Amino acid sequence: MLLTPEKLLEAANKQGTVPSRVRYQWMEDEETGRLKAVGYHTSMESGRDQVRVRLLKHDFPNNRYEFWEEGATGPTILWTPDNPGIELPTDTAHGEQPVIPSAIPGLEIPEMDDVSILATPMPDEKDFRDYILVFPENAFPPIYVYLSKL
Repeated sequence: MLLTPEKLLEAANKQGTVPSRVRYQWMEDEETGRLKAVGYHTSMESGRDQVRVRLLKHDFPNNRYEFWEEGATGPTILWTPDNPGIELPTDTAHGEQPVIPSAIPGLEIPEMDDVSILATPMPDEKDFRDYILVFPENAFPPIYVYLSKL
């Protein structure tokens, strides 16, 4: 099977997930508050290789695409075709990279550039806040994004 736009849409429509050999996170230094982007090689054995897939909603009145996290009282992630790019109404960190088109399940996310991959034990899911955002009519290619802790 291939992770085509149709398959990704199948996952997004049901708030599902897709495997990924690598996941990223914004690690925090409890002594300065400074953040650092780091990635990890996930293990199928582990079960922490799944990444949430979500469909972006088009907000025409605001000429933007938006995603609302669960229980949010306002948009969490925005994407305006005028810039474009990932933007948040908050001052939280975010990194992103387009997903590899119709790739083998688990290899759809290219390894971020200039982002070290640590060989440490897999962090708790609680410390991960990533998503694969899918656009409605594929007006834009699916994109993987990892945000700093809320």
